[PDB]
Amino acid sequence: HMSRVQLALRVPDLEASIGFYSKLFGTGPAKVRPGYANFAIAEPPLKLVLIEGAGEDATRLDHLGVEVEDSAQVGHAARRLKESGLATVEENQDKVWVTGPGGEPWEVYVV
Ligand code: NI
Repeated sequence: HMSRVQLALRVPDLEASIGFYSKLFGTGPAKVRPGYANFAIAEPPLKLVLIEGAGEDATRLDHLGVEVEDSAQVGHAARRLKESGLATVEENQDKVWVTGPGGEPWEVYVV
């Protein structure tokens, strides 16, 4: 209906995490690859991405994002974000990246 947040977690155990999230949100993954899984959750509106970690023992934040409706929304956000003094990097618009002050990366992207 509108844009949704994208939470990408680096997880130590991809299979265990798929099963927990399937129970948390009541649905199975939309896509499953080696080392990668994703969920398109309708309520709460969310794109949850699970990325299999290499070394560490605990789940960490990999990146955050805002999944918008069409490519045109990406360009609108890109223009909005720049007029604000935020340093943006565009991929070609299909994706814009900005980084928060503590280093957390955000992508605004069309799916
Ligand atoms: Ni992503």
